[PDB]
Amino acid sequence: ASAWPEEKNYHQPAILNSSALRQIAEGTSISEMWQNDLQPLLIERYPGSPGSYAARQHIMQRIQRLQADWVLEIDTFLSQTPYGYRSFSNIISTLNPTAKRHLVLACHYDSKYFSHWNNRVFVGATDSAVPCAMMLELARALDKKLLSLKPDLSLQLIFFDGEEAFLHWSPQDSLYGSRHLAAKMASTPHPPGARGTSQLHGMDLLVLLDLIGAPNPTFPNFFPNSARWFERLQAIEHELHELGLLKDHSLEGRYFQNYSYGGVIQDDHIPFLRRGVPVLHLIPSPFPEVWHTMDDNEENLDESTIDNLNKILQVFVLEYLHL
Ligand SMILES: [Zn+2]
Repeated sequence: ASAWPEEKNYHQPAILNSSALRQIAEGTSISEMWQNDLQPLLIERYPGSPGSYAARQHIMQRIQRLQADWVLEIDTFLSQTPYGYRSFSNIISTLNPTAKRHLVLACHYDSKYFSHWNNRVFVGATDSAVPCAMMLELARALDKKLLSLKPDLSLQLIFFDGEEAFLHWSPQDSLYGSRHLAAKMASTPHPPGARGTSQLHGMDLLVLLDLIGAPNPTFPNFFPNSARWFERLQAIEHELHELGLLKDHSLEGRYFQNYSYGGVIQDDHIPFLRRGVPVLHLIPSPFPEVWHTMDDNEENLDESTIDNLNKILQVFVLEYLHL
């Protein structure tokens, strides 16, 4: 009876030296992400809307043009909602589908529904168009390294639909895509042919990005079973900082501080966490001041902070995958 699902407990990163860190810092382009990955998502895209379709096509197209062997799946399903039955579509992008273990990066691509107000439309820039764009830029920037995966461990990206409540949060009105996908993965044998292990056992760690893009974010270390990985983000941030590879950044104003948060934050990680999946929740506390406001737009995003976080996340992923 293989103990492979326990490998994630002992998994260690292969740390990048200074030369490699400089390479990663130089290999990501915040202006290219801004134009090519982010702006096309700064549109109204609540579930079922034309914008949802447009956002999904954009995410799929940006991944499809890459050299690495990404396998795209659209996970479409029905759920009851305050507005009756509706359809939702999660986007899953996977390298090495049969690999037993995957490091998983995720965010939600839907935008919260709001009737237009005084000619303003809610586009959820930090929530979560930026996280979507960061995942797309990571796939682009690391494409040559990821192509080499073509340690039975690889990478998966999930863009959840329906994270937002159609009204205000309630247990039944929110997390449509993640409640559905967590249940589906929990009941899907993995690897193919397995007798008693599921796709959830294969999830080494779920790194969920949400509400990223405002100035001065502070991310708390939420969970003890992923605290050692939170510490790696702190170390990566510290070293990139010391090497002069971050912009408009100080250690007093660092993003990953030494502090926990014992309360529960409702987000897409919940259905996974409650089924035993380790989660590294990259959501700031407090939330951006523009949270769920028409001001959560492009103008209020902090470019250098997003650039810095792209560098930190890309190093984290390469170190985890030993690339
Ligand atoms: Zn939101």
